[PDB]
Amino acid sequence: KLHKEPATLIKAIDGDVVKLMYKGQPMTFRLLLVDTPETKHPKKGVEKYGPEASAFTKKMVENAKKIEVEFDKGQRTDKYGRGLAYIYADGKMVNEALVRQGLAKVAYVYKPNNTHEQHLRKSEAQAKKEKLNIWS
Repeated sequence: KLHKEPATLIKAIDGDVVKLMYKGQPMTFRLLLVDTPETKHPKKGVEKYGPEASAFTKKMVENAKKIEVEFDKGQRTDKYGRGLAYIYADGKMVNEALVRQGLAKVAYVYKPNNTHEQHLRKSEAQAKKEKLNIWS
């Protein structure tokens, strides 16, 4: 099964990207299975709720006692060289917290990197029902 490993925050970059020190190496991580509105959108720039999603991720990781990363069962890096992972701040998955708050959508899913897909989809359905942020 999947396992958590320790990492150290270097810098939060956007809602869905964080730079971490991982096994003694600075690395950029892209959060698995979620799309947040972005502040650094290639074509668009700052989308609606982009600053909000980005402040949420930042606070969560900056204020944590512990950060852990959890790789899935498939490829662990994307074509930009970013680590592909679930990120935990004090035992709470950042990927799910964004989706539960209506600050991210569940992304298009690529097996076999889909271990937490069902759980995220449940939180997404709940944030839509509660009409939170993006779903308002």
